[PDB]
Amino acid sequence: LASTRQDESQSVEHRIHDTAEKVGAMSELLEREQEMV
Amino acid sequence: LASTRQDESQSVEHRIHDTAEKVGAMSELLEREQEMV
Repeated sequence: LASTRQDESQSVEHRIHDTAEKVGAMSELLEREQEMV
Repeated sequence: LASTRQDESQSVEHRIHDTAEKVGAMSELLEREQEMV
């Protein structure tokens, strides 16, 4: 199971889905922090 | 060899894999720097 989960983790369709959530978190944090400072 | 490596560097499946690591580094650095300031 570990080998299959890492092999599907090395795919394209998973990695776009990861970067979307990461960019969303960065955008919200950037806006909230810029508001504070 | 140099021509083939730059031609595969101009692809889609490589470039998504590059942007994922770059966004991850930016997110971790943003969180650590926001913690410090």
